[PDB]
Amino acid sequence: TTFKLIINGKTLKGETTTEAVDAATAEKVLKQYINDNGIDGEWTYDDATKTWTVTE
Repeated sequence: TTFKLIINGKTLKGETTTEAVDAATAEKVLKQYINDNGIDGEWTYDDATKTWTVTE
């Protein structure tokens, strides 16, 4: 199973997944990826397939 996150930036968007012990550890690395796009605001987890979110 791989974690997933969708970029909800006003100009930058898309999706991304990572592999780690838990989504908590991955999400920290996914935040670092968001640090480059500059799209950090409010994230949301989903029990569907361990996905995530990040709206600017």
